[PDB]
Amino acid sequence: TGRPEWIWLALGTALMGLGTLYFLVKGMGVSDPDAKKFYAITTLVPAIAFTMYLSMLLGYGLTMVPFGGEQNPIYWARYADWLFTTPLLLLDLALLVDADQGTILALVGADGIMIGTGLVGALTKVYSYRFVWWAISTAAMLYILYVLFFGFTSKAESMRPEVASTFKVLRNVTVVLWSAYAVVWLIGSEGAGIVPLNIETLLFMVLDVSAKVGFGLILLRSRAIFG
Ligand SMILES: *C/C=C(C)/C=C/C=C(C)/C=C/C1=C(C)CCCC1(C)C
Repeated sequence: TGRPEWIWLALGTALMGLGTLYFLVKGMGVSDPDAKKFYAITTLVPAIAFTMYLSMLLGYGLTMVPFGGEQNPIYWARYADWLFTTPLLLLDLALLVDADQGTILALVGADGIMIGTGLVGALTKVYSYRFVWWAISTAAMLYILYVLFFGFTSKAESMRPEVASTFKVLRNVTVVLWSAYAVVWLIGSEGAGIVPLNIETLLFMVLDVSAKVGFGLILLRSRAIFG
């Protein structure tokens, strides 16, 4: 086929792979029980993204959804990636501040709704309703971010400065990157169709890679992961 966005898919596949092996290698040398935990979670994140990026590079995870009088290309493999990578990222953050089980369950549950309605909206055939689903998905995301900013940050204050300061950064990178996803979707292929697919794929790989390998590098190179 040779679609305009393949080069960005090939670049995302590459970055996720390198980041995966590096974390995997760095993670299996570590003996600390707790550090091992964070390593297993942070390595798995780019591993899942890598395979999904690879699948898309190879022509899977794409479907034509009709609406707006057009046959629109929707990369659904993206939601198969995020369904597992986003809750894992939330988990990494919850383990850092010693979040309570109740908080985690609700964060992952909220996360499940976000991706679910997100995909339903990306698949919806009535244009206007695509935004209803989008809206719900976004509201779910703001809830998650609110918890991370008001809840978590508060509990990270019962931690050492080193741990509280590693969280602030990861929390900040997450609030900026996650917010961005909602806007890309809205003005992109799933939404208004203002931004072309090739550029949209570029925006998504930059957010995906920053949010996984970027996040992982910051987290795994810190000593706050030690028990
Ligand atoms: C590695 C992937 C990460 C960190 C992905 C984060 C993805 C989001 C925060 C996605 C959010 C979305 C919305 C707020 C609404 C519309 C649909 C989504 C799923 C693109």
